Amino acid sequence: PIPEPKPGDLIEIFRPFYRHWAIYVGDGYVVHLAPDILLALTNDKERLLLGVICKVAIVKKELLYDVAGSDKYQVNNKHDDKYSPLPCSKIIQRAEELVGQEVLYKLTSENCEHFVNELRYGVARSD
Amino acid sequence: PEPKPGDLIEIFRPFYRHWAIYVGDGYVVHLAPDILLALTNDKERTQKVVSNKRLLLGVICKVAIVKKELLYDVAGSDKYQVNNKHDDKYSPLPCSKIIQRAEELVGQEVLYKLTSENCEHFVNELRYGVARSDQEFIVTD
Ligand SMILES: *C(=O)CCCCCC
Ligand SMILES: *C(=O)CCCCCC
Repeated sequence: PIPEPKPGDLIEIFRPFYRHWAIYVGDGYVVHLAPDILLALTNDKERLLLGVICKVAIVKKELLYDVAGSDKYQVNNKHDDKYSPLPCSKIIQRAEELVGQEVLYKLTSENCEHFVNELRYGVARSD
Repeated sequence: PEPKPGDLIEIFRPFYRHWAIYVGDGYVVHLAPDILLALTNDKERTQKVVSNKRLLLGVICKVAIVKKELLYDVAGSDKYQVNNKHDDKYSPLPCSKIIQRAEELVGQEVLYKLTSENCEHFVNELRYGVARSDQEFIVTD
């Protein structure tokens, strides 16, 4: 068949409707930014302050074989012509660190208040 | 007792306080919750279609949008007050400047694009250390 990826290789997965990217980190595993959609209403403290948390993605570490499923993929380090990749041991160290990190927005009344204060005064308060 | 242009309005909704800024003639500008997932179609191949498969860039998660609406509609049946809370700390901007800046933001959205491109920026940042603009929800220009 086709040789295994090397550590640090970018993987482009051809899903039926879209292309999914990941990075190889060794021993069968990739790190990738995966969809993880959750909306939750919460009660912050400090009368409670109602809030809305929207999570849309999370960085995961999973086996390439599971992420690819039945979809085909290729190694595609297509920016090696213009950027230096980092040393491969550094790439994987940095990838492992991000695992569990989430993309999320927290919406409370504070956001709206900072928004209008910025218009009235030109000032972003830090409380 | 009508608000003046540039006045901050605090609306007492049953579970939270909703803020707005008065811009004149019955209207406020405010950041309104508008929570939406929408699929976003792949356009790159638009003018050079060879399958009929609809292709996707990704999904957009929108959380809020800046609107301009009538105070009467935004308040609904909730009570509200003028509350220029920090006038004792520093002075407001000139009132015409406040309204100019408020009108310009109308239509801006708070969102995150979970797209191929975004994921490619993420892995590029790991492989090359090239920093990225997009790792978090953004506000559009
Ligand atoms: C990144 O490659 C993940 C993009 C997922 C889009 C889901 C619609
Ligand atoms: C801004 O005033 C809107 C804030 C919405 C809070 C929802 C919990």
